[PDB]
Amino acid sequence: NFIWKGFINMPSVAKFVTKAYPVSGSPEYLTEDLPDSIQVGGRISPQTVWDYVEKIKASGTKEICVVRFTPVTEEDQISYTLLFAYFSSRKRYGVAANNMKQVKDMYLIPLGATDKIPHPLVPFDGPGLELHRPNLLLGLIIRQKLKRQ
Repeated sequence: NFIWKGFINMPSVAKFVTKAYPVSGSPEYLTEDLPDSIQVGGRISPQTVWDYVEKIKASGTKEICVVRFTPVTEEDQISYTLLFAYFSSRKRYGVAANNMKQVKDMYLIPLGATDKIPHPLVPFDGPGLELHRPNLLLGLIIRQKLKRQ
């Protein structure tokens, strides 16, 4: 069902358990590669991210993988909403800090219930997102293109 269950930690703002579900791209090997806790260690301008995503689609060198995070408990929902409010108000995305197995970069993106899906994730190669949804924290995972053992 879900790809990965663990923490999303931003020091001195919020941290909570969450489960990740596929949205677009290949979710293969994410279960083993992702750590038990994802440290989010700064903000970034969204257009700096979408330009990097544009050049990453021209070069067939890395694959985009979008996932959807949901809180597991209602006390995790209190912090989930806090982290969504931090990035949505400042109009920014989050960046992961861990040195992970294959993730070249990972970006946490706030997506409001009624906001239009950003243009660079345009058609979803996966389950996608329903029309009626709550405020969501989206995971933009960037991984090197290869086939493994």
